[PDB]
Amino acid sequence: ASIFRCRQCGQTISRRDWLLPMGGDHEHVVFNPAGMIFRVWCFSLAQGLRLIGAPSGEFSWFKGYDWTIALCGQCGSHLGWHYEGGSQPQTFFGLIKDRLAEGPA
Ligand SMILES: [Zn+2]
Repeated sequence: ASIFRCRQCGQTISRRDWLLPMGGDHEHVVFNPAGMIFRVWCFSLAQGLRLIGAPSGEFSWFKGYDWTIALCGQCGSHLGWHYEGGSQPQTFFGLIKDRLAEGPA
């Protein structure tokens, strides 16, 4: 249980070593304006994603950061968001925990 893959197709996405405790915790539970709840895990790094559109500040869950939707680069599953435009760190990924599968490297 050391890397995270896309639950839908198996694309390699991130690693447990890359987990990032933003504000004290790598886990943040959030809702969007449609009332969907997401359990977001913050990672310093990820791969195999495809970032869509240009960054937006609207309704950002992390103060000072602008977000872009992150899809799985292989299957197009919505895996979370890439955050940028902030400070310490300038950028990071917030990935939806239950859309990943964890397993050996
Ligand atoms: Zn996928």
